[PDB]
Amino acid sequence: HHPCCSNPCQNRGECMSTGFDQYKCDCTRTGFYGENCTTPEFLTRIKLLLAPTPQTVHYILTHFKGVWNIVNNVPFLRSLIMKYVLTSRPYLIDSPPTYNVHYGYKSWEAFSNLSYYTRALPPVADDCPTPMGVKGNKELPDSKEVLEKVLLRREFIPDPQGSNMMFAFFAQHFTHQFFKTDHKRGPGFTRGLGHGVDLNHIYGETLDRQHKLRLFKDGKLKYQVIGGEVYPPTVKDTQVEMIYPPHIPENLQFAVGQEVFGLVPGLMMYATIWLREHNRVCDILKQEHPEWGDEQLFQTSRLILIGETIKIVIEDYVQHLSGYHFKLKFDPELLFNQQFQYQNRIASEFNTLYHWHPLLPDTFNIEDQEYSFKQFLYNNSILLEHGLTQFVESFTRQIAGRVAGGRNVPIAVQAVAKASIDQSREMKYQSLNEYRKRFSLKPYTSFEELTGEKEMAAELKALYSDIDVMELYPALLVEKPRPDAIFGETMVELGAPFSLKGLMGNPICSPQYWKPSTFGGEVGFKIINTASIQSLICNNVKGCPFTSFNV
Amino acid sequence: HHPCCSNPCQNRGECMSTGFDQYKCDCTRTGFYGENCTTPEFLTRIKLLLAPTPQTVHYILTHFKGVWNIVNNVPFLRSLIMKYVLTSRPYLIDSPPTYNVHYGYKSWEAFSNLSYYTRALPPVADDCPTPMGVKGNKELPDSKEVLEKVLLRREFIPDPQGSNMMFAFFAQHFTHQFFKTDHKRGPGFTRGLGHGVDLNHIYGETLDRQHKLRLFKDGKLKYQVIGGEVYPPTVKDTQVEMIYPPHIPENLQFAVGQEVFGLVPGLMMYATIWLREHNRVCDILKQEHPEWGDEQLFQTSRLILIGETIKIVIEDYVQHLSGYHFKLKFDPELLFNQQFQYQNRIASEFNTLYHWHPLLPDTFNIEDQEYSFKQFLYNNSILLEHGLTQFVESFTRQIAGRVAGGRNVPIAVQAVAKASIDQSREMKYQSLNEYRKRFSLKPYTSFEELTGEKEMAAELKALYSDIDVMELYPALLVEKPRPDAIFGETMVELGAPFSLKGLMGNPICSPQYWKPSTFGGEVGFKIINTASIQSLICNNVKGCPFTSFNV
Ligand code: COH
Ligand code: COH
Ligand SMILES: *[C@@H]1O[C@H](CO)[C@@H](O[C@@H]2O[C@H](CO)[C@@H](O[C@H]3O[C@H](CO)[C@@H](O)[C@H](O)[C@@H]3O)[C@H](O)[C@H]2NC(C)=O)[C@H](O)[C@H]1NC(C)=O
Ligand SMILES: *[C@@H]1O[C@H](CO)[C@@H](O[C@@H]2O[C@H](CO)[C@@H](O)[C@H](O)[C@H]2NC(C)=O)[C@H](O)[C@H]1NC(C)=O
Ligand SMILES: CCCCCCCCO[C@@H]1O[C@H](CO)[C@@H](O)[C@H](O)[C@H]1O
Ligand SMILES: *[C@@H]1O[C@H](CO)[C@@H](O)[C@H](O)[C@H]1NC(C)=O
Ligand SMILES: *[C@@H]1O[C@H](CO)[C@@H](O)[C@H](O)[C@H]1NC(C)=O
Ligand SMILES: *[C@@H]1O[C@H](CO)[C@@H](O)[C@H](O)[C@H]1NC(C)=O
Ligand SMILES: *[C@@H]1O[C@H](CO)[C@@H](O)[C@H](O)[C@H]1NC(C)=O
Repeated sequence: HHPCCSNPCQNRGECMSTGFDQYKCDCTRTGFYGENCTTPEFLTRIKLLLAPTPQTVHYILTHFKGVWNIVNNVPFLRSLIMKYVLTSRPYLIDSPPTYNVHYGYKSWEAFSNLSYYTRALPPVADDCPTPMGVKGNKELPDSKEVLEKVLLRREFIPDPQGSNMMFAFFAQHFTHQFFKTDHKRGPGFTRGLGHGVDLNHIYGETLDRQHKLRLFKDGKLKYQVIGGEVYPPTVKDTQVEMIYPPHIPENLQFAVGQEVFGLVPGLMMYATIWLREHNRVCDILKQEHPEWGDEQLFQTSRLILIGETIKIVIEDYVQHLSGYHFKLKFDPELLFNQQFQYQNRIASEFNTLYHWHPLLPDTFNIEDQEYSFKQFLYNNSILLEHGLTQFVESFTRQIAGRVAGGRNVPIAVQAVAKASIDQSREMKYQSLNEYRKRFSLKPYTSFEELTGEKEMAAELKALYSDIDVMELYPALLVEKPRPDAIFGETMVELGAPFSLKGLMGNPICSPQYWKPSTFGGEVGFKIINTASIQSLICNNVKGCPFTSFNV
Repeated sequence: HHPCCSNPCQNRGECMSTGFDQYKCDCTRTGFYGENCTTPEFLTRIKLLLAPTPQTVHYILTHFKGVWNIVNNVPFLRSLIMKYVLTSRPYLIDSPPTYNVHYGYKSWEAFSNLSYYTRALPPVADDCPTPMGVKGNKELPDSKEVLEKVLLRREFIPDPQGSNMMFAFFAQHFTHQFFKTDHKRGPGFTRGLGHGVDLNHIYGETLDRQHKLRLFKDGKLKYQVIGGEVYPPTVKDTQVEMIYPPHIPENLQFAVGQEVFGLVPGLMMYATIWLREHNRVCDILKQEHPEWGDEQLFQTSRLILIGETIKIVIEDYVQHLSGYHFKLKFDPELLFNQQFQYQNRIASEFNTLYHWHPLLPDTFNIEDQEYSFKQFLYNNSILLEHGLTQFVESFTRQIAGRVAGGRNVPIAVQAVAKASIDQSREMKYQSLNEYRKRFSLKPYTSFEELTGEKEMAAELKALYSDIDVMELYPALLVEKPRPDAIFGETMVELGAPFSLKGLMGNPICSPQYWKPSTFGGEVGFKIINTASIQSLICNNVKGCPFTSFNV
């Protein structure tokens, strides 16, 4: 079999076969050397003696409230710290990207073909004796058994951080602009050729689709008016392809950028909100530029909304997730004097870890009603019946589920959870511990260490036998969460670098774009720099209801 | 009309309309301020007093041979000097890219749509009172009249730098991998979506075309053997679409990566050489890795050949063009500690300036024959009759024409030269002096300063009236060349930043790629770092004839 099946090279050394039975490790710029890149240089010995654990840094940021409250009000000191946050792991993510599902070695095909998700770790070779390489049994445990024993929700477990349905649906809506799996090709392929925050889920992936969604007046998007309320246009009006079950009336077939957002009313809520925001900014821009035509109005509005999204994701969304007392800051200027690549390629593992199914509740509580999954799915009548105001007020109140900790995946999306496991194996993912080592984390030595618990650990032990063959996705869901937190260590240490790269890597954060002129002047620029989840709702939802990502 | 038509904003200031008759300049990070970004900051005033002129820096590099002899011999000093050259133009090139032919303002459509050539300067607005903005006459002079008076060749003017036909064909062959104009869409569109050195002119732009050219054995490309010599395969055998007149016999319809390379036997010479090189590398890699399969052998050979190209282009091709005594060096490690973006977008103006038609001779002298343009075009039988060895020996001896200095464009390519003028006007190029300021050059004050001569200057004066509305492309060809050089100032100061950006911006120059393991190990790595135009011919041409870019 392939000589690199056992993953011999440590510390991000690259493995290469030098024969049918022999491998070689490339230790270039790893800070290590030797046969397996395990012998540290003297400079490396120093760095390792002084590096604080991710648990220690998380403790500092989640304590000393009074101290951070002082820091958060000193602009110079806040910028300085946010600068460190953005640069404290400069080479975790490969940029330009390297491997994908079909290429465990670098190639021009892997680099140039945007239809692939990139890969943080190369796939396990096809001719390996065991699924994870050389360790474990001939076959991984039945994903059905893994699902039923440690993943499926018995009693509902609420998020201790108090995440609400506004947060859960925002997560779904935001991430599904760059998580668009091409199931015609396979789980390792994407339809999001932009590989980042381009707002294609609002404006459409292609120019053809964009032009069918546009009004071509005042730079605005097409819309309809139902009971005095502005909603997205219909499929019949725009000829925009949407995914709907056949029993859906044509007047309820709303057409938006993402073809699947008709699936859940929670997604149509944000789709409506963002559509209103686009047309709202067009009104502002037209007032600043009476001389501007439709095209420039539309494009500038798009850039501003891209800016608003990144602004919100960092200062409201990630801020809520982090649980830090330190106020994160969106400020591209912090990276101008730094080594940073303004480009991004979406990783397959970034998609996999973002399968936050436990976040979903048992029922969707709107106003006085408690809708089941069956009642809720593809039912935009619920949105028209209650309205955006009631949706926001209700979803702000309803708490979401805890992602880590185990046994909190709702029975409704059972097949989806099993698919995440199965497709991970299909894409030949390496084990949990390989991904932890890849992200400078210590490998788990036992299942009890992984779960911080005894019952599920024993279950996992009987299933996997070895901790070194434990899979990444199920581990993320059963991992011992941080104190009163929604996630475990692995989720954060993998998720965060992928996120900030995907946000700061946007071209509008590059120095030639980050100017008032790019956004139509100081007015358009300030729209971005003052944006929040609250203002987004206040400006576009009648009554201006209060909202947040916490209950 | 548009308020920015006069191009009021100086020093990379960005212009924006604020009313129907008012503009505003954005002087962000320009080092200037004021209404037109013309008032310099104090720190900026210092840098201006110290900055040496492009003429001065060129004088230093083309003189003091003894001082450069010492530098080239000591690797520490050579790397030090080359490091300065690679970082002398910090933000000359917008990366990520900005404008294109349809967008004179930053937009997501301009950034994400790879089918566009990007633009260093935005196009003149449609409703401007004159072709160049506000200056000049209602209409630019007739392009035929411009062509015939100052561009068309009277007597053949040989390049005083001694460039040969090996150079001229290498330039054409190499640059036509990223200069692939999509004439269906327009002159501002490209078919080279890789936007750089991907060797698509060898392997094909699309995976479909690539798979038709591949042998799928040992990683090699398909080929045929005629008279014991290795040539590319035919159109009939591969089903690869090529451009050939109907009368071309089946066996002379060679199939290569680029559809147009059958046009001239000089291009097929290099196409044949690179085809042999790929298969040669396959043989090397197969010996190193008996265990490797066809796919990995192909992909790794492609990465190696990409590296060879960049290596050769820098240390032989650009080295020749420069006329420097300093030996330019290809070493990606010199940028590892710098703020460099590993990405590229091909500029339309980079394409325009590379229309080096005057390079072409009156006849193509091979062995004892002197072929006319009519006889040379689409005639691969010439290549077979004389063979590769005679081609190299002959083209090494035949001198090419001078590009600058005026009146040296062969009448055979008359329509091509005029098309360069016409299409520049279609794409609404700004004037020569606007492009000189864009690249930190002093605007020409007269046509005599431009040509360093009186006769052509007088003809240009009558045709254009104002030096500030002189066009970019005709200026490059009539510009006063550097002393005993092939180019003028404007050609070098624009061409060099575009070239090095496209060469070093390649992903294989990034730290994660620039490793031995990427290229199959130290053996494959060495092939790149020892590559030369001489070694390319020596390894793949029978008899190993001497070759060079100078006669
Ligand atoms: C992050 C939060 C989140 C939420 C709130 C959420 C809420 C819901 C939801 C609510 C009613 C339903 C019915 C589903 C059901 C699905 N989800 Co999500 N999912 C989420 C994260 C994801 C992600 C990320 C993907 C990958 C999308 C892709 O690759 O196209 C996903 C994919 C899916 C798929 C694709 C099937 C497959 O084989 O991959 C289904 C079905 N699911 N999910
Ligand atoms: C760099 C040196 C170089 C050389 C030696 C060269 C030599 C020759 C040559 C020799 C026998 C012939 C027949 C041509 C003929 C052509 N060249 Co060039 N060309 C060169 C650089 C270019 C460039 C650059 C373009 C534009 C690329 C594009 O967009 O396709 C070009 C475009 C063309 C076109 C496109 C048609 C149009 O509408 O512009 C033709 C025809 N040509 N050229
Ligand atoms: C990159 O930009 C290209 C130029 O803008 C663009 O090509 C253009 O595509 C549009 C839509 O696909 C075509 O316009 C279409 O509009 C009518 C609607 O009334 C259709 O019915 C027509 O069939 C027509 O195709 C433009 O004709 C076309 N322009 C050119 C010069 O090709 C590309 O699609 C853009 N690329 C991406 C990936 O978006
Ligand atoms: C990116 O890679 C995919 C998968 O290799 C390519 O899709 C294949 O395209 C060929 C056409 O040459 C088809 O015959 C195959 O059926 C396709 N495979 C799949 C799984 O869809 C795709 O063409 C590549 N993209 C580019 C731009 O080359
Ligand atoms: C509290 C709801 C039951 C949780 C018990 C976890 C074990 C569930 O067990 C499984 O549940 C699936 C869906 O109910 C069924 O399709 C399977 O037949 C069943 O084996
Ligand atoms: C490297 O790892 C292999 C296991 O893959 C092991 O057999 C070998 O002893 C290791 N070498 C060193 C020097 O530790
Ligand atoms: C859709 O929601 C409405 C409430 O607005 C409800 O009356 C109806 O039964 C739902 N449809 C399904 C199929 O559950
Ligand atoms: C700016 O340029 C305009 C020409 O467009 C000129 O009239 C004006 O005086 C300039 N202003 C300054 C402050 O230089
Ligand atoms: C092609 O080249 C051959 C020499 O090999 C010459 O005899 C022939 O006339 C050429 N064809 C044309 C059409 O000029």
